[PDB]
Amino acid sequence: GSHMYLRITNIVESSFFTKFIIYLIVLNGITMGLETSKTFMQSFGVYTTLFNQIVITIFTIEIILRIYVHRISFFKDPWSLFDFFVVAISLVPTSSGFEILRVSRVLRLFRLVTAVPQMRKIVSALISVIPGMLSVIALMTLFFYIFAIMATQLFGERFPEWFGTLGESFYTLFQVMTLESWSMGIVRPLMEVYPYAWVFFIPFIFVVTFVMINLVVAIIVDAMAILNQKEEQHIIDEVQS
Amino acid sequence: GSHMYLRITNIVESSFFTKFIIYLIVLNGITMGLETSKTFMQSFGVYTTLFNQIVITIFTIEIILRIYVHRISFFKDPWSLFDFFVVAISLVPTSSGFEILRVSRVLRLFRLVTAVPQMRKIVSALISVIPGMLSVIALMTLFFYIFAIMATQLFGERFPEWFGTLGESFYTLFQVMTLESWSMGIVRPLMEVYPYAWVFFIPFIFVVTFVMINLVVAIIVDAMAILNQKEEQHIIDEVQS
Amino acid sequence: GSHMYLRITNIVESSFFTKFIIYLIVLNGITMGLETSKTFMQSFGVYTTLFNQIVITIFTIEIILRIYVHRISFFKDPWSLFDFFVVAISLVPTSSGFEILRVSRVLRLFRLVTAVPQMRKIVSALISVIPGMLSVIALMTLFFYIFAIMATQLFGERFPEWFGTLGESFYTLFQVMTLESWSMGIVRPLMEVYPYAWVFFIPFIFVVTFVMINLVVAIIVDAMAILNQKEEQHIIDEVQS
Amino acid sequence: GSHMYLRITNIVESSFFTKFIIYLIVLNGITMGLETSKTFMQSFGVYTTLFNQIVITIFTIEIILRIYVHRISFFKDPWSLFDFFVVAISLVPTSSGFEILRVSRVLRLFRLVTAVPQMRKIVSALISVIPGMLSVIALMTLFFYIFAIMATQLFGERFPEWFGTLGESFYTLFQVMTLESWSMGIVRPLMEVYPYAWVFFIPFIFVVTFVMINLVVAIIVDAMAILNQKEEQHIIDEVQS
Ligand SMILES: CCCCCCCCCCCCCC(=O)OC[C@H](COP(=O)(O)OCC[N+](C)(C)C)OC(=O)CCCCCCCCCCCCC
Ligand SMILES: CCCCCCCCCCCCCC(=O)OC[C@H](COP(=O)(O)OCC[N+](C)(C)C)OC(=O)CCCCCCCCCCCCC
Ligand SMILES: CCCCCCCCCCCCCC(=O)OC[C@H](COP(=O)(O)OCC[N+](C)(C)C)OC(=O)CCCCCCCCCCCCC
Ligand SMILES: CCCCCCCCCCCCCC(=O)OC[C@H](COP(=O)(O)OCC[N+](C)(C)C)OC(=O)CCCCCCCCCCCCC
Repeated sequence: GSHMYLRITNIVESSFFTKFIIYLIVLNGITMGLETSKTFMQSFGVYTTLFNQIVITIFTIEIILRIYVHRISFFKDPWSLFDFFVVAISLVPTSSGFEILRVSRVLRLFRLVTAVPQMRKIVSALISVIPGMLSVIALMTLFFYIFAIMATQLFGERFPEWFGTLGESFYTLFQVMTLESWSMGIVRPLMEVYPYAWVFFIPFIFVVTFVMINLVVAIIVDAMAILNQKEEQHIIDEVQS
Repeated sequence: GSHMYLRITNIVESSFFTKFIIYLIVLNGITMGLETSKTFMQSFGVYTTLFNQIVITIFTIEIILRIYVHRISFFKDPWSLFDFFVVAISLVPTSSGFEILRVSRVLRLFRLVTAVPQMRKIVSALISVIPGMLSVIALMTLFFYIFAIMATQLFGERFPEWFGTLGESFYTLFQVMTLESWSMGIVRPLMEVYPYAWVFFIPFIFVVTFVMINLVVAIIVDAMAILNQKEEQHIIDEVQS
Repeated sequence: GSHMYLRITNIVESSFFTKFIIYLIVLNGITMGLETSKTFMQSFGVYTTLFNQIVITIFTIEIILRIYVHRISFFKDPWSLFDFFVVAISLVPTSSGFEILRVSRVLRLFRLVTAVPQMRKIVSALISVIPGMLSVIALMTLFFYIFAIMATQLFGERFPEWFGTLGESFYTLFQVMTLESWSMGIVRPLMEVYPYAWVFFIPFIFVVTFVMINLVVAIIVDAMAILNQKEEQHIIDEVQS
Repeated sequence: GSHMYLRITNIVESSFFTKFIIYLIVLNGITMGLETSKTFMQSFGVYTTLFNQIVITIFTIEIILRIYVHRISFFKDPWSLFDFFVVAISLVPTSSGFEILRVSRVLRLFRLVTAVPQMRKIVSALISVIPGMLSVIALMTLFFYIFAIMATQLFGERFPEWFGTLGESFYTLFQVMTLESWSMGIVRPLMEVYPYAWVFFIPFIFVVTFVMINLVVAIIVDAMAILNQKEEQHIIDEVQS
C-alpha cells in the first residue's frame, strides 16, 4: 500500500480490466474453435497462432498484476489459483512431444467461468453439495474396489479385456453402473462360461443403483429439513413476541 | 373500435370460432396421419390433398380475422405468433424441392396446443422453469465446447467419424452424455489406440451427470424454499394479529 | 337381505373365505410356475392341469357368491371388476387356437393384489397420481404423433424398418425416448443418408426428456405445496385460538 | 463381570484395539489389491499369503475377544454378526475346489465399514429406507413373476436364450427394466417372429418404470410430510404457550 502500488491496483480492479480479459477469452475462445479446421489453419493459421501467445502474454501480465494487487490473498483464492494453473499450462512451450499439454491450452477457455460472476455462482453452488457426499463416495469407491478385486479373480482369466486387471475391472464395473451394454455386452457373454455370473452383477447393479438414488433423496430431503427449522424458529419467535 | 370492427370481433372471439378451428385441427390431424399410408393415398389421396388447402385457407382467414380483432396485441402474443409462423410455413407452395418445408406442414397440428387452454397451461408451466436454467445451460454448453475442441484435437485424426470435427465431437459428447454405447461403442474402441482415453470421458461423464442431477435438485429444493417463506409470512401475520 | 341371503353373506365376508382364496392363489401361483418346466409337465402335468380348473371353478363360485352378497356394488368396485374379468378369461376354453388367451390365465395371479389389502394400498397410491398427468400424457402423445408423422415422411423411404409407417416411427421414437441405441443404432445410420437428421432427434430427445423430468418435479413440488397449506391453516388456527 | 473379565474388556473396548484392526484392514486391503498382479505374486507372493493368515488369526482372536466382552449382545448386533460371518468365510481352508469361497475372503475388506463409525452411519441410513419399500418390492417381484411366466410361454420356444425358462425370462425382463438393448437387442428380434411383441414389453417398460419413479417420489414426498407435522406441533405449542 503506497503511491505506486495503488496505481496498479486501480487498473487491475477496474471493470475495463476484467472486461478486456473477458473479451480476450471469448475472442480466443472463438479462435481456438476456428483453429480446429484444417481448411482455416492452412489459410489464417499464422494469425491465430500469433493471436494465441498475444493472449498468453496479456494473461501472464494480467496474472502478474493481480498477484501484486492481491498479495498472499491471491494464492488462497480458489478462483484465481485456477487461472494461475490454467495459464501456467498454456505457457509450457509447444515443443516437447507431450500431446496432452498442447491440448490443455483449451482449458484457458474456462477462465470465462472464473471471470464471469454469474458462472462462478453456479460452480460454487454445484461444488457446494460435494463435501457432504464425501462419505458416500468413499463407501462407493470402497465397494467398487472390493468388487473390482473379486471380478478380476473371478472373470479375468477367461475375460481379460474386461476383467484381466484391477483397472480393467474398475472400468467394466463403472460401465455396468452406467448400465451401458451391461447385459448384452458384458454379463451375457460372461454367462456362457460362468452361468452364475448374474449373481455378481445384478446385486452390484442393485446396490450401486440404490446408493445413487438415495444420495439424491438424501440431498433433497435433508436440504429442506433445514428450511423447516429456520422457518419454525422464525415462527416461534413472532408467537413469543 | 366501431360498428364494422365489432361485428368481426364477435365472430372471432366466439366459442364457435375456436371450436370450429379445434375441429379443423383434429380433423386435419387425422387426415395428416391417414396421408401417411400409400394405400390410402392411392385411393382417397385427392380428397385429403384438397381437404388440406381448405384447412389452410380457413386458417389464413382465421389468422387474418384474429389480427384485425387483436391489432398489435397479436404480434406480442407468443401463443398466436406461433400459429402465425406455423400457418405461414403451410402456405409456402409445395413445389420448390426443399423436402423440409412440405413436412413442416405437420407443425400445424401443434395448434391444438395453442387452441386448447388445458394444453397451453402445461406448456407454460414447462417453459416457465427454463429461464432459471439459462445460466447452467450456458455453463454446460461452454463445457461441451471446451471438451469438443479437446476431443477433436485428441481423437479426430484416428477416429474421424466420431471426433473428426467440432461438430462430430459435439455429437459424440452428447451421445456420451446420454450414456448411449459410451463404453462399448466409443471409449473402448478409443482405448485400443489411446489407452488413457478413459481419463477424458469418465470425468466428462461425471461432470455432465453431476450437473444434470444438481439442476433437478436445485429446481425442487429451490421451488419449495419459496413456499416456506410465503407460509411463514402468512403465519407470522396471524400471530401478530 | 333375508334368512337365506344372510347365510351366504357370512361365508363370503368371512376371513376364512378370503384366506382360502389367497391360499388357492399362492398355490396356483406356484403351480403356474412349475407348469413352466417341460420336465415337470411330462411327469406331474396332469395333476396341475386338473389342479387348474379346480381353482377356476372355485374362483367362479367364489365370484358368483360375491356378486350375490354385493349386488350392484360388485360391478362398481374396480378391485372386484378386475377379478371378474381376470377369472372370465381363465374360463374361455383352451381350444380355440388363440395363444394370447391361454397365457392370459396367468393374469389370475394378480388376484393376490386385489385379495391382499397391503397390495391394494400401493396400487391405489400408484394409480392415484395418474389422473393429474393425463394432460401431460396427452401433450406427449400429441408430440409423438406429430413427430411420428414427420419421421415417416422424412426417413421411411430409405429406412423402412424403423420409419416406414406411423407405427414403426412411433416405436422408434419411443426407443429414442428410452435413449436405447438412439445414436449408434438409429441416428448415426440415419445420418449416412440424411446428414442433418440430428436436427430432428436431438430436439426430440431434449423435449421428451425435459417433459419427463418436469413431470416428476411437478409431482414432488406440487404434492408438498399442499402439505404447506394444510400446516399453515393448522398453525393459523392455534394462533387465533 | 469380575477381575479377569474386566481386564480383557479394557483391551477390546480401547481405541488402540479398533485402530489396530482398522489398520490391519487397510493394510490387508492394499495387500489384497496387490495380490491381484501376477507380476507381484511371482515376487512377493509368499509375504502376502503369509501376511494373510496373520490378519486372519488376529481377526479371529479379535472376534473371540469381542464375544467374551459382549456376551449374547454380540450375536444380536448386526454390525458384528457381519464381521463374524465375514471372518468365518476367510477361515474355511483354501483347498476344497470351490472358487467362490477363496474370493469371498475379499469380503473382509467390508470390515472397514463396520469398523469406521462414519461408514456405519451411511449404511444405516441407506438400509433404513428399505423396510418401507418391502411392499412395493413384493408387488414388483410378483409383477416380474407373472410376466416372466407369460414370456416363457410366449417367446421361449423360438427365443430360448432369452426366454426359454422362468429364469431366462426373469433375467431378460430385468435387462428390459434397465432399458439395456431392450429394443435393438431384444424386442426388435422378437418382432420378426411375433409382430405384436411390443404389446408385451412397452407396457412392461411403462409399469416397471412408473413404479420406480413413484417409489422415489413417495420416499421424498412422504419423508417430508413428517417434518411438516413435527414443525407445526412445535409451532402450535409456542402459540399456546
Ligand atoms: C479395505 C481398504 C482398502 C484400502 C486400500 C485401497 C488401495 C489399494 C491399492 C492397490 C493397488 C494395486 C495395484 C495393482 O495390483 O496393479 C494391477 C495392475 C498392474 O498389473 P501388472 O502387475 O502390471 O500385470 C500382471 C500380469 N498380467 C498382465 C498377466 C495380469 O494395474 C492396475 O490395475 C492399476 C491399479 C488400479 C488401482 C485402483 C485403486 C483404487 C483405490 C480405492 C480406495 C478405496 C478407499 C475407501
Ligand atoms: C471460451 C468462450 C467461447 C465462446 C465462443 C464459442 C463459439 C465459437 C464458434 C467457433 C466455430 C468453429 C467452426 C469450425 O471450426 O468449423 C469446423 C467444421 C468445418 O470444418 P472444415 O474447415 O470444413 O474442414 C476441415 C478439414 N477436414 C475435413 C479434413 C477436417 O464445422 C463444424 O464443426 C460446425 C461448427 C460447430 C460449432 C459449434 C459452436 C458451439 C458454441 C458454444 C458456445 C458456448 C458459449 C458459452
Ligand atoms: C392434431 C390432432 C390429431 C388427433 C388425431 C390423432 C389420431 C389419428 C389417427 C390416424 C391413423 C392413421 C393410420 C395409418 O395411416 O395407418 C398406417 C399403417 C398402415 O399402412 P398401410 O396403408 O397398410 O401401408 C401403406 C403401404 N406401405 C406399406 C408401402 C407403406 O398402420 C399403422 O401405422 C398403425 C396406425 C398407428 C396409429 C397411431 C395413432 C396415435 C394417436 C395419437 C393421438 C394424440 C391425441 C392428443
Ligand atoms: C401368485 C403368487 C405366486 C407365489 C409363488 C411364487 C414362487 C413360485 C416358484 C415356482 C418355481 C418354478 C421353478 C421352475 O419351473 O423351474 C424352471 C427352470 C428349470 O426347468 P427344467 O425343468 O430344468 O427344464 C425344462 C426343459 N427345458 C430345458 C427344455 C425347458 O429353472 C428356473 O427357471 C429357476 C426357477 C426360478 C424361480 C423364480 C421364483 C420367483 C419368486 C417370486 C415370488 C413373488 C412373490 C410375491
